[PDB]
Amino acid sequence: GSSGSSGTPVNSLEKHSWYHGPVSRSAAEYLLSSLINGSFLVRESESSPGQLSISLRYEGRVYHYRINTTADGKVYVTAESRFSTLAELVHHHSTVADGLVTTLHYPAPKCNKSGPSSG
Repeated sequence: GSSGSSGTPVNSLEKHSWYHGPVSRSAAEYLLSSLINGSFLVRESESSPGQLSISLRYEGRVYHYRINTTADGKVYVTAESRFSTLAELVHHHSTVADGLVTTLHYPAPKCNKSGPSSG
């Protein structure tokens, strides 16, 4: 038996299931171990200013995808095409790998769409 979940007053900007705010490189790899061989999460580094990365576990391996940046300010991890924003990067890919190791299907567990209010 294991229970533990209560609402907090503190405000947060981590809605997306895959998005897990700032997470230590290790934290990602480890946490992944607590999931199937088809989970993908998005961690964020502290040192570097706004440094995201998509690390999905597969066949006992963690594929890192350092999101690139264009002159303007777009994100896209591939050499076939480009994307406007991140949401589209993961959304579009979710359907087809288009280069990635696999198709982002399971971003994060206990995925919640409707939650409490906060601002």
